[PDB]
Amino acid sequence: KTHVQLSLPVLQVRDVLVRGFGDSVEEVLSEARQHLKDGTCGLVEVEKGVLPQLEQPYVFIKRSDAAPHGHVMVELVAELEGIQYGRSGETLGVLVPHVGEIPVAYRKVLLRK
Repeated sequence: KTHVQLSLPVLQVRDVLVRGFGDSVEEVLSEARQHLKDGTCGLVEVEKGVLPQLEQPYVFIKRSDAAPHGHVMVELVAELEGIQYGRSGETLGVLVPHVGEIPVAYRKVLLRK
């Protein structure tokens, strides 16, 4: 399927144990997609002071359209030293590995895969 319904655990930035997906734009997008498929991907809502507490390159989920079954359609955009790889809509948050942190909420998305 070109899209997959996911419910992503929303994590507090200070709880996150693994603060990024790797060391290159290509690796972080690769690992993010693998963790999304394996159900091991969390979401941190971007506010003042969040991104400096996480590791670059960043992987964002961005709104790709204006929401089937309650699931917002999203795609992945990576960022490294202020340059983005991909073009999309409003940021829903930054993806991180999930390794058992307790979420505060869930974010239903339809991921362009």
